[PDB]
Amino acid sequence: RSCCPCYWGGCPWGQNCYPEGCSGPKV
Repeated sequence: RSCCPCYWGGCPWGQNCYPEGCSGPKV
């Protein structure tokens, strides 16, 4: 799934779907 991990919400295999939640919803 895209959306990079929280700490790294700006990674290559994803976007910033975890800017304020390491386990919230997708974004």
